Amino acid sequence: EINARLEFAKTSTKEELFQKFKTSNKGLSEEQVEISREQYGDNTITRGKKSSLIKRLYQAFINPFTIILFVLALVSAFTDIILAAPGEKNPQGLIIITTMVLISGILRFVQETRSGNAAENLLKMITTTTNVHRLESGSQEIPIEEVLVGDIIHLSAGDMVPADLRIIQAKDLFISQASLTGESEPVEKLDLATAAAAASITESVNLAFMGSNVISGSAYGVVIATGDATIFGEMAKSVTEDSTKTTFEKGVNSVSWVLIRFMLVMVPFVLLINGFTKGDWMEAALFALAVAVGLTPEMLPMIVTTCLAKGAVTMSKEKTIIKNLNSIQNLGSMNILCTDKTGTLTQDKVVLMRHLDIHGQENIRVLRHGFLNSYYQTGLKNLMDLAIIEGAEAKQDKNPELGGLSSKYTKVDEIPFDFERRRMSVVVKSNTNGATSKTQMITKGAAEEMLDICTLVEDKGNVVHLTPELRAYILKKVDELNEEGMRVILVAQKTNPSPIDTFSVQDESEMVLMGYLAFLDPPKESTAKAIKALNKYGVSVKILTGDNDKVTRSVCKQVGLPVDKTILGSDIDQLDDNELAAVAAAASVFAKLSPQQKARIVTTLRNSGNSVGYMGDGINDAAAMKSSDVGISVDSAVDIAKESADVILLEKDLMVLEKGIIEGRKTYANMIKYIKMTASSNFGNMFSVLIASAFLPFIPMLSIHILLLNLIYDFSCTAIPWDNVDEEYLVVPRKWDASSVSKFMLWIGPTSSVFDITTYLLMFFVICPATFGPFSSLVPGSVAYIGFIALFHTGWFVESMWTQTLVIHMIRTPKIPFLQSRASAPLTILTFMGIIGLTIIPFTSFGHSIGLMALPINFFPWLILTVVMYMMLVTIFKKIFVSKYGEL
Ligand SMILES: [Mg+2]
Ligand SMILES: [Mg+2]
Ligand SMILES: [Mg+2]
Repeated sequence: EINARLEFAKTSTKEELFQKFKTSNKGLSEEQVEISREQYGDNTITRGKKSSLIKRLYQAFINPFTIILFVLALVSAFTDIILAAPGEKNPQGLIIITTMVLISGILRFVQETRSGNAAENLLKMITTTTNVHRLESGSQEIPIEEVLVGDIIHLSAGDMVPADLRIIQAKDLFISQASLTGESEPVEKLDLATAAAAASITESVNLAFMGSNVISGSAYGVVIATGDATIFGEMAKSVTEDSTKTTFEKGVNSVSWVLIRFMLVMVPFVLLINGFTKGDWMEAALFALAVAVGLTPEMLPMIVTTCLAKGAVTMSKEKTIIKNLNSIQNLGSMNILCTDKTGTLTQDKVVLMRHLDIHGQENIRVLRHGFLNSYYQTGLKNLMDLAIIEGAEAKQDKNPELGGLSSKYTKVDEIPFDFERRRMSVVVKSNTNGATSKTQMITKGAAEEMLDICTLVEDKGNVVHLTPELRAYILKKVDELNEEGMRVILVAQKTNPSPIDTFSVQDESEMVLMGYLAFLDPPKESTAKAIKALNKYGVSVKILTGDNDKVTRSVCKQVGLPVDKTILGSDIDQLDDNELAAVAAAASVFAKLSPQQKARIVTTLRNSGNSVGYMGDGINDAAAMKSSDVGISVDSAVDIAKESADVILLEKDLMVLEKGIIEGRKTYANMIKYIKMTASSNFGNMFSVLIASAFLPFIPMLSIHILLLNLIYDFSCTAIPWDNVDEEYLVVPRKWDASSVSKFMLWIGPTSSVFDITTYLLMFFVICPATFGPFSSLVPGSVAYIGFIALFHTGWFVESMWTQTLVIHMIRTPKIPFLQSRASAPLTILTFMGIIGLTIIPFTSFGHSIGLMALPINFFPWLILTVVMYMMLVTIFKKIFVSKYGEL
């Protein structure tokens, strides 16, 4: 099996492995890559699910809305083709409905393909890359999914291990396997072929597994397993509906079910009325089909897809790259934001440096040792190390002690940073003295941890013993430096260290202390304004720092966040979850936090129902990012932070996040606005047809006219995603609602029903009789009868289109429709083009081909009066609805 091959990989020599895998020291070849792809596998994760194109399409094609449209198609085909009288066939409606069914199915399939959960990277806007060596292309960076068995991969600091790897060349490689086995302790990896039966292969020496993070050093590895064959692939499990979020799919399904409920209430009523009143069941079937067609917002999926695409493109242009379509929903409902202070609030650059001795006087030797440690560090370089390097380089012009430090020294061993010890050690050997060069250990870390391993102190050019009094004095000086906001670091040296074969954590003892290193980290000028803007939109900002509480308090004092309440890690460790929820909800500053503590805080905040998003860019932040509803990182972050994040920003600041949140809320606002408007507009007309069915001697409007009306209305409403949105709607996060649509329909549609009845009366009694003659004296079947019916249909058609388009401005905004809130240019112009085009429709021969007749001039003043009198009623009912419920 897979396991048997892993043992061979971890036990074979490098040349036998090369011969078996057909891999040379310079990479793979094209033909062998193809053979491996068609024999071993592809580095794609199925997560326990697999579906072909046919199965996926069939599954996507059976959404409720497509079933509605298919039922409409079946009814139309039965009524117009099979059960219709010979000589009269109207396949236009059937053809257009079938085409619309196909379009809706394709759009639903696209949405399903591009929608995922748990920060799934389905859009592929940004993809992580790994360094892969090949025979012809040399060293190139390729996406993780393109890695095959046998490829030689170079691992650096921060790069996530992309598959199961057997290391063939390791240079002090330390791997953080916390993302796999939960152990936050880095493990040293060697290239030796260990012939020992390690426990369960997971904690072995010369194997690097998928999903593990590289902390320090550079290593060359050979891929042995990809895809589901790795340990990470087996651990990859799909948790269906892990979050209680109501995605756009669920909202669309709820809207479709509301439409089905209304159809079941109404269509049989019309059928019964006509069948038991007029006695011709064919006319009843025609009326039922007409009502069913009218109730359907036929091009709803097209508008939904347009809204989603506009949201995605707009957020991408706003330096906010998303991972899937559910990311917009995740980000819009943000309620509490948690992040570390470094990089986000404070600019990532030191503006003031103090390399001080024990007593706080400026010293050069401490800076020299710190520069050696920083420059010869092989791991990730933070702001402090970069500031150390820049200061040392700047001071090299006048100081001969600092000259040539980057060329006469060589690293031989190193122990990377870890949150359980908070120190970094690098062993440095001189390159200009040969074997007798003598080796110097250099250790750098936080003052409290660095004071527990030092027994000597370099003071006044001489070394003295470390008494508790000196330790207390050093801690007092460190606290005093932390008072102003400077970050304090201690530096120590040791000579000689233990040999590299036995150099471990136990060797850090009896070091002599040089002094402190103070760095000033000032906050950005725009931090306060961004924080206030975020707090305006209901997003509370909490800080989860691992640094000293004094520095975080100093930063929060300038930024503006509360500083009276500060919580440390020990208190959270000693207090239970039930009190933790309250104490975290009532606080804003957290300091001295371990990564597991940050994950616990995020989980506790999420337990109270708050949608909490975590912002991070480091390896140790992966647990918090995975435990939060939304994950935010930067494009320059480590691969693990980017992979586990739901949203990736190109800039590390809060204004971009605020703009992304605004756009995410705007997308849903526009979608629900269009849905409610179209639903109410359809319901009013269909209720009118229901009421006036028993009183009218003919059909108020044909099915084809209704379908054309809906098509033109939706092509005019495709500009919804480009209209202005009220700030009061975007201030608070919003969740999907279904009964609100039903209430809106029931409370708005009957307002238009009265005026549609009025238009029925006017056309049947005033205009059409004046043009053609009284209906009671008109012999059925003649040309004049056909003209009467066509004129009535055209009149109600034009009136309905004008009403539906012009109620958009009144319904959309709960304020005054023109004096206080204004509609955007694109929606207005597109609506006007739709109105004008459809009004030209009856006059052309195409209108006469489907049963429309040219309107008389006298009709238009009545249309204007009807529009105005409808607008006043819509305003009154909008006021009543706002007073009753409070939102639209
Ligand atoms: Mg990389
Ligand atoms: Mg070692
Ligand atoms: Mg209407």
